[PDB]
Amino acid sequence: GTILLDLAPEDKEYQSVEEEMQSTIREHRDGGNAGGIFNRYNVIRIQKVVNKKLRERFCHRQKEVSEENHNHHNERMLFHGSPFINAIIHKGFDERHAYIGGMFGAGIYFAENSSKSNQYVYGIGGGTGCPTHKDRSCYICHRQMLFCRVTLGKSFLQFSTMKMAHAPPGHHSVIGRPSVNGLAYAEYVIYRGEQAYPEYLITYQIMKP
Ligand SMILES: C[C@]1(c2nc3cccc(C(N)=O)c3[nH]2)CCCN1
Ligand SMILES: [Zn+2]
Repeated sequence: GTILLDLAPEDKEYQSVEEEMQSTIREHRDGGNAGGIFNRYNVIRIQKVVNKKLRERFCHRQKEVSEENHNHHNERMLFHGSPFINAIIHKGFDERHAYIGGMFGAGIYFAENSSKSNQYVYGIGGGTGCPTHKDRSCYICHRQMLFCRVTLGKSFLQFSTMKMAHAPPGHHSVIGRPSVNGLAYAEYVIYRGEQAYPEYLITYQIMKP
């Protein structure tokens, strides 16, 4: 199954992932209630997720989407936060765990901003926070998030709630675009687990300002 390769802090690949993560911290409307109060992370390690079977499923789907999208799979690197990160790195993303109540329905959701994904690391609205101290703004406990290859293909642009079970006809993803009366930041949604690969596993802490 899955093998985790350690990236060295001196390598360009580690430094690239960390800078995407650190540079995309945004101020959130909840004033940090969900993800905590911070302006920076302390990155503990960065591992590359290797899984032959998961990679094969992802690459086959990229070929199918490409055939339906003028020979482009339209891949983006995006963040994902979830309390089920262990299941994802071993079994892959799974749309069967997605439920229809989400803003864009039963999809798998990603963000270009790491601080958005940091809000979901411990669950719904940050849940009860870290397992040891029950603190959503814990500065001690190691959190984990993924920085994923996401196959978007033909994206359907959406501004308001649209509870879908699958991608809209003739499309492969939904992009929830920001709007004055809606989202502050874009969110990217897929409806098939094989349209995302959990490429990097980031272990980190949020830092006290
Ligand atoms: C609220 C919801 C969610 N919306 C997101 C928007 C951007 C990123 C993420 C993430 N997990 O990194 C999101 N997760 C709907 C599905 C379960 N959690
Ligand atoms: Zn803690």
